[PDB]
Amino acid sequence: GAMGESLSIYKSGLKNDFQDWSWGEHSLTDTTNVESGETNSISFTPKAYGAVFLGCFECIDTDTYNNIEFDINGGSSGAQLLRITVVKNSKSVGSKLITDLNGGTPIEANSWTKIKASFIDDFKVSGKVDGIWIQDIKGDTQSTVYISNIIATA
Repeated sequence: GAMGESLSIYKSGLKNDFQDWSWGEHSLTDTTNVESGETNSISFTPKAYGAVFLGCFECIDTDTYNNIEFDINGGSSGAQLLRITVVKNSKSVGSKLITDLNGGTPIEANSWTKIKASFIDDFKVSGKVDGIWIQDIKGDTQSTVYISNIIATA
């Protein structure tokens, strides 16, 4: 009813027709660091500017969902340097630093952090969005991160 809409993208596996277009090293079925109540996470070892990229052509209309959200675990080290990018019209149209999205704090090691980004507020993007990616920006290898509960929200 009046409860705002949500669209799951990954909840212990891909949902709602989203597609794995990732080019970095990752697994969609990591079972070593899972949130309570889930069975799998995406594991991602950020390196060589790889990224986890979840795609669904024009599936997210900002007239229905204001934000993109995910839970991230910083693994052994935390504090990974990552860029979160939104894709519209088959091109990247906006990016944000994960530390920025986390209020200026580097993501904590060994524990799960909610990451919220607003399409208009954070990416200055509106209309139909084709996907989101989480990209390594260090090149040099970073400790493995875990991603869970990817969801589009009003």
